[PDB]
Amino acid sequence: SGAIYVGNYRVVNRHLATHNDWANLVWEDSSRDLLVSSTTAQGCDTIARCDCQTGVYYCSSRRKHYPVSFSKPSLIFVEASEYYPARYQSHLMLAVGHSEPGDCGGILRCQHGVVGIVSTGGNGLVGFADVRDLLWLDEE
Ligand SMILES: Cc1noc(C)c1C[C@@H](C)C(=O)N(C)C
Ligand SMILES: [Zn+2]
Repeated sequence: SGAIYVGNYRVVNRHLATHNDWANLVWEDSSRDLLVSSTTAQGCDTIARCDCQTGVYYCSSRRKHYPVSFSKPSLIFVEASEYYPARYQSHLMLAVGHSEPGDCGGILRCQHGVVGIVSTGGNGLVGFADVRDLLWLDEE
């Protein structure tokens, strides 16, 4: 589990979005595994605006933050997980590391701020849903 809290937005994995998220929906994209809802209180996070390929991510199933190198966001085939069938996921970055289903929502961060959240795992990789192209998160 986990979210990004930027401005008056809450960014979550689409598959973990709550009824309250859907009732306060700003934007959602199944192909990216992302959903954004509106918040009453302002959040503590800053979104990275950059093309970094190194950062640190939180792994809940290890209680640890790991430094990783990761691929630029692309269209990637993802094998079946407990929460999605085998399918293409867009705007996905991969790194070598540990990820189980419950690790979804852990932040990946670089020197510029939050890059994305954990969205995929298995076979020794961790996949992250990018948010650095969602420039509208920084206003309004
Ligand atoms: C799909 C997809 N996933 O992440 C990105 C980025 C895209 C959309 C578009 C920018 C694209 O296809 N590129 C450059 C790979
Ligand atoms: Zn960066």
